[PDB]
Amino acid sequence: GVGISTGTFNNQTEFKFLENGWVYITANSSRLVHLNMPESENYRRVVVNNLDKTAVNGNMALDDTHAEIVTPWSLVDANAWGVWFNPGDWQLIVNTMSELHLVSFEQEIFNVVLKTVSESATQPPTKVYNNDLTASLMVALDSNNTMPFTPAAMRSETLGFYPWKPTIPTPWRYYFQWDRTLIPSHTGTSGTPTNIYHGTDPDDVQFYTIENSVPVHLLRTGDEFATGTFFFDCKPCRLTHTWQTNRALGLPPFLNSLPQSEGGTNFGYIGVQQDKRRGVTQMGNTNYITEATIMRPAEVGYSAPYYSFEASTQGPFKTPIAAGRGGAQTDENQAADGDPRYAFGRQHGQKTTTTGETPERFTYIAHQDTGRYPEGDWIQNINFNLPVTDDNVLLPTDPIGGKTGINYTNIFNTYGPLTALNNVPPVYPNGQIWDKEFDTDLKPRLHVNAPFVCQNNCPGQLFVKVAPNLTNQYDPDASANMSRIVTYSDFWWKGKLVFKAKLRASHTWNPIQQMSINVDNQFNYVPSNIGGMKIVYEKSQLAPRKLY
Amino acid sequence: GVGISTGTFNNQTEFKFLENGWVYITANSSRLVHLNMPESENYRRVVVNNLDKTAVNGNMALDDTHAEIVTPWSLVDANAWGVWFNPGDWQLIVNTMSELHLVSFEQEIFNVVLKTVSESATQPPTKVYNNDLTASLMVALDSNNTMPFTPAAMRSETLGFYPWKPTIPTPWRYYFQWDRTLIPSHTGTSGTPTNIYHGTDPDDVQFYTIENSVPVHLLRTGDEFATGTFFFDCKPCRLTHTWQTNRALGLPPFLNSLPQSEGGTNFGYIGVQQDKRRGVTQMGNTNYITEATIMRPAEVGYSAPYYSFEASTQGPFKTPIAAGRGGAQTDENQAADGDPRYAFGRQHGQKTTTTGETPERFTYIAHQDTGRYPEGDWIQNINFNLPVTDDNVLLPTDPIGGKTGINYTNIFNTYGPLTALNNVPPVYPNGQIWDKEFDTDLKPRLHVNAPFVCQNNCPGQLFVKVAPNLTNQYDPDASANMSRIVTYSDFWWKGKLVFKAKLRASHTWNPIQQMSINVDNQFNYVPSNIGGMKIVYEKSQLAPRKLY
Amino acid sequence: GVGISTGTFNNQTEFKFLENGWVYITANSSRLVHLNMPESENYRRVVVNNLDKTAVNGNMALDDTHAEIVTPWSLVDANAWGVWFNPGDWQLIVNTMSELHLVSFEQEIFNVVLKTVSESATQPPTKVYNNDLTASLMVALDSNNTMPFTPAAMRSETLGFYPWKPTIPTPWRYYFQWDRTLIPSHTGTSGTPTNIYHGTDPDDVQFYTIENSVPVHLLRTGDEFATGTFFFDCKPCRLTHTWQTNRALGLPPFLNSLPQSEGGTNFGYIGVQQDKRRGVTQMGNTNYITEATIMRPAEVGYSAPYYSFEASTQGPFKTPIAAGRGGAQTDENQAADGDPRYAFGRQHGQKTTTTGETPERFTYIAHQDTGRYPEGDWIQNINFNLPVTDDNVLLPTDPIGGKTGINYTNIFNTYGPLTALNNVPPVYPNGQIWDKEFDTDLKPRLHVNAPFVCQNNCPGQLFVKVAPNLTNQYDPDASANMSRIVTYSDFWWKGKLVFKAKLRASHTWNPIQQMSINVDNQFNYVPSNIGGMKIVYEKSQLAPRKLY
Repeated sequence: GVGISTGTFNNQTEFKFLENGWVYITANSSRLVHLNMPESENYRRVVVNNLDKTAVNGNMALDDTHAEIVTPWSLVDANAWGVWFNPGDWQLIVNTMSELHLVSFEQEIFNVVLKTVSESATQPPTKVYNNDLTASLMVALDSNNTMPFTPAAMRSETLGFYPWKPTIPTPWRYYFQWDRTLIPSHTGTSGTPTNIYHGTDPDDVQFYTIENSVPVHLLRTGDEFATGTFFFDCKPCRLTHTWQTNRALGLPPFLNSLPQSEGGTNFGYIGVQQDKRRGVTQMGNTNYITEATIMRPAEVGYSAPYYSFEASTQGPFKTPIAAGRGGAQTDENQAADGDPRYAFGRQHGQKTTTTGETPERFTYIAHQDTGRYPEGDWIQNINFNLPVTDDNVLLPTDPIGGKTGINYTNIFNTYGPLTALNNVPPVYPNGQIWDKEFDTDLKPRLHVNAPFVCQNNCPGQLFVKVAPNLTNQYDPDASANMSRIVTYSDFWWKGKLVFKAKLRASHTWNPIQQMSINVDNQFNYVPSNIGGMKIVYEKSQLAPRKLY
Repeated sequence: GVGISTGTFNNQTEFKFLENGWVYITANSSRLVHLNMPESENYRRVVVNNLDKTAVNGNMALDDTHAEIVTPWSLVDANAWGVWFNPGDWQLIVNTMSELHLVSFEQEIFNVVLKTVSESATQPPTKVYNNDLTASLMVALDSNNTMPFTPAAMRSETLGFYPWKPTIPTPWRYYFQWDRTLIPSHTGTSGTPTNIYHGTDPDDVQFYTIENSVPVHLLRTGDEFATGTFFFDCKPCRLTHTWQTNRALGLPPFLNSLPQSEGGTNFGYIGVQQDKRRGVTQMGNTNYITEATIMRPAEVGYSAPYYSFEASTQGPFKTPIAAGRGGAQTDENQAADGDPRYAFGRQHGQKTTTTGETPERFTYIAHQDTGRYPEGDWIQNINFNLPVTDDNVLLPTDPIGGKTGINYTNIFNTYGPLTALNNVPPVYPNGQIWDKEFDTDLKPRLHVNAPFVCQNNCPGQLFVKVAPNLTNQYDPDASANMSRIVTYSDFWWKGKLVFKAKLRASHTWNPIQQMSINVDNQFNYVPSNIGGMKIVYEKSQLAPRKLY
Repeated sequence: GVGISTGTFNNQTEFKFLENGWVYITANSSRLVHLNMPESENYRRVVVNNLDKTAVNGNMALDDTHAEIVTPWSLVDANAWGVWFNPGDWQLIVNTMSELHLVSFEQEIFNVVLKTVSESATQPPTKVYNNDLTASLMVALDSNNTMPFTPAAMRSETLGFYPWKPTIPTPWRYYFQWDRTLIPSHTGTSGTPTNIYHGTDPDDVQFYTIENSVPVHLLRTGDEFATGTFFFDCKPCRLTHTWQTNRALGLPPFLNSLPQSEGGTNFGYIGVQQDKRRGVTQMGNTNYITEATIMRPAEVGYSAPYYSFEASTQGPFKTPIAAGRGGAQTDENQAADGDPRYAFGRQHGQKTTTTGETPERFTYIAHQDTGRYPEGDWIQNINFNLPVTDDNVLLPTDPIGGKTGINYTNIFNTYGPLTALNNVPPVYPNGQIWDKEFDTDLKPRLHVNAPFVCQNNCPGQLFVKVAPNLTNQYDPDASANMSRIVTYSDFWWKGKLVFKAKLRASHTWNPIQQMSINVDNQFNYVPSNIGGMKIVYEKSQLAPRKLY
């Protein structure tokens, strides 16, 4: 009731060691959640069209045009690593574990409190906060997944990552179908390229409402709500990275001459003339057997067009790629297409005492060597007469379509039946944990935003909303917006995310990479003298594994 | 208690598919209901007499004279289609179902909240809202149907049609017997026609009070009330329309000459001289057998006097008719007597963001072809000498009583033992669902306001009222009206209306009419950019069925 | 508790038809009851002495001198017909029933609410009402009848007669013994007649307190109280009236000459000389046998001194009489001694919208013909020489004691062993229902105020009082009256009064008197256009019955 708590705070992470090197990881997360009443009680169909930006020739990548339904509901999303693990737990997992299985998820709301605000007309303004013991919090669990799936991690709008910091839900909204055409252009393009919002296709209209699709629980201060346990059906997530490219697959050539002294220039030598060597190649018209030409079982990674923008009914979108760029591990400045860039605020890692709306950002450079170095690619004539002449080779420095800044690698695609690739690594703390699989007939082989993909279903989205607190003058048949008592709710959210992981084994003489605190990064993991906190991103696939 | 909810919000519509093509439709509807304390705590016997309007000769149709008992109670009425089905559900029903059975109805009130208003005498006015945890809401269910039946759909005063929009009950009142005489007149009528309110007949006086007839429950904030399930006993409602008139019944004539080429003017021909044909007619003194004169099994539809006003003890009233006008399906402007016209506000379909008290209106044009085209009627002498001469035929253009604007069709009635007709179609969203059968010895064959008629009884009306919240200065022996604390209540209403329907079958080569979203009507079914909503009317008897 | 109701409102009257023409009448009555805290918390012994009025010679009938204990308690009295039956129920009972048995009575208090008033010192006065959730209502049921019996109907201070109108209890007080002498006088009396309040006789002192005699329940807002069912032990009450006087008892004389034609003056004739007739008389010295002198079995009714005032220890009081005056049925203006006169306010029948403290009044004229017509009495000498001479007869026009306005009928008493009389009829709505029998050794044969007399005991009186709500400055050892928080209570009272009645039978060819609505009285039974209500008195012994 009014004076009785309905739940307990718990933010402990439990590691229970099972038999045969398996560990049962239970991540308990609890948060105080602050919820204001919605700006409006009505659903809105809102169109955004930043014509001012895209009207500048060459700015088509800046398109924000879309249509969305703005709802009075708020989304409680815990689908991000930082919600469940602090840096120490993450270190333990990524240093001691080799693979991760997502097992189950459950959440509850308890200790609901609803308050009203009265602001007097006194010349020196003043306001008072009073409990509304009979007011209700509306809670809806879309366990059947009737609503569109809108994971908040993509917008950095999940629950906060600090147990001792109150957090907020995010106002819920979803895309509403629209037709939009945007012809690309460049600086110096003559005229005005077609840039039009065409409207909505009636056959694609889907207006969803929570009230018509999901049972809604009314929670007074003495009530609680528990979702029950949901069990996942996902593939395991590897906590190791592969390093072998095509060049490091299989038996190396036999070295007939080995170095006799230590030193930088004391190389070995194969010792057999290149066109007199033994082995197998797929180049049926040459006798050269080299590390570049020797047959490999398949292809590790693939080349794809990079910063290619494809257009469909709704306008242009960047073509996604599975893996990051090669060479970024050596030079951070070379991080580009395929290296996810995260931008987030003070709830999710940015130093909490900073000021301004400029977000904290980082580009994740995965340890896996499955990318491409397009500056090193080339195409040459089938005749394969070496050394190749200018007319018989296409180089990455050769312009395509007359454009000095575009080469064939920009439009190149080597994905095929022989392609082998890995799933995206977890991105702590801002990365998404699980994602919903598409309801297309043919499904993608992976998702680029989360390591765990929901093959059949994963937990229903949790929606909350302050129930309307009407004054005595309400008139439903009037055009003016409803008159409401200013009401807001604080409730406690507790979730339990269960993983299963395998303890790693030492396979090599040498030690392996391990996440460690050091003098440089020390102060990223403790509060500042004024309580300021931050959570820096951490890599997750530290240890290597042999691909082949 | 104070901090514990007593019910759950549910506005889902469930379709459970039974065996053999039958579907169990459960319509769950939930609403937040706002109730102010009554203007007065006393019953009033009020007489209305718009003598100013009817005193103008020729305005007798504008009579509003009547007597009613105004009660302090409010009526919670959910008897309208829009309360239970959104447009998508209605589309599913009317496109996939052939008939509809009304099964059961139940409703409950929960999460009662009562608040008081205190408005200070401060020069800048201010008011505060406080919970009255010990105040009560008075709830009475007239399960025995002791009270007069006053369905709110007729006045467009049912609960609103939007789950996310708070709604209100309607102040309850009922007719009180009166005698009234109004002699009709026209412009140019000499003198003042008798226009008098005669009073009340003592033998017809019926003063009903809720307190003396119905048990009254007092609900505090921790209490709830459930009516229990009521099971209906009504006839099924068809979701198909008949198109066959008398002219399309039975075996057509045999065509002895069929067209040889496609084209507009390539007609067939019966090929037998009209007075030499074989068949049966009811015209015993003629040898002509034509499509107009051939015997048909019975009569589909009937002609009735239209815009005829009959007078009784209480004054004039329009004579109702079962079916709409013929030709309205081709031309909307020809919709007249028999085509119900609905007028409603922003709770019940009118664009919620509109301003002013002008209501939204529509005339329902049913798909069934059971009406009459009076311009096509005629009467001719029994001698039946063709071509008929002027003196031997009465045409719709012949004046009656010397009035150029009145013809015999205005006073014509062809209802008889051979008449066949259909029940009124459901009118979504504003149409009434069920209605109470009259307690006369001889009962009408149908009602024009609802498809489902209550043969024995249907659910008792639900009445609510804020219990009087007295100040300390109450004096019952004083003439002044009672001094009350300004109190109002918000409670949640939930109802469950159960139907049973039969899935339609395809009987013909061709497809049939189906309700569909399209480019024209698209934006009638989604919110506006400022949250404005509307519910446009939908037809219900789309698919055809053969009458004979 | 605070948010949970403890009872249900019910004002229904149930007629359950038993076997053999008996009906079980259950009168349910419910009221909202408003109770202010007592003016003082102490008992007071107060003496009233309107010496100014009685000091005028000839005004002794206006004596109001008495002594009473004024208590801080309030009395909840439902002992009046109007509390239990509306006019329709009363019509049903008095038209269809022949006798009435009082069976049982029970009552309860529920949904208690206590509030405090805070009135600010702001220059524009303002006051606020707040629930005192911990305050208590003190409720005492004197089931043992230890307290004096003070039926409120005598002062028109019972609960109100309208279910939808809040009512109040009456401040409780009871008589305290006193000695008082008032010598009667007339206009023109010389000197000052003795008019003295003598004080109190110590041997007759009885100071009663609720606290010392009755267990007291403390009800907080979440508590209720039920008296339990009390079963009465009273005689049945007839709903028929007798019409036969002594003149209509037994065998009429045989008419030897019957009229031969219809007409006003066609009388029958006994046809036997009066002193030659056969029969029996109690006049042993006369041969005249007439309708006036023939022996009758006994005497119906009796003559008593009228407007006689007897004096005892406490001063003069009117001598009560069992039956009303003869001839009042023909002329209302002749209603006098024995015809009870009721005066009441707007809670109990007076038009609720009237203004001023002038009460509504009516004189009840019973249908029974058991009274006397003193103008028709006479006394004559035993010699009985007819026609009687002046000296041998005492006429009602003969002065007694030399007073032209006083005759022997004013001091006449014919009550004796032969007297037969009826119980007083019920007086709807203001009449008392039951009354407590005196605790004298010899008990009266009836009471004039109620038809049902309590032979052993009838339900204990119900007392309520707002418990003292003290401020922080209370000092019990100070002479000043206690400082209390202004507190008041609203509670719901529900009672159930059970009767048993016998359905009437038709004994005669002719129909009988029946209460009916008509054009004249129509508007006495329905609310006015501003909600004004009234309850007019109704007669109860409509149907006749044969006495002998």
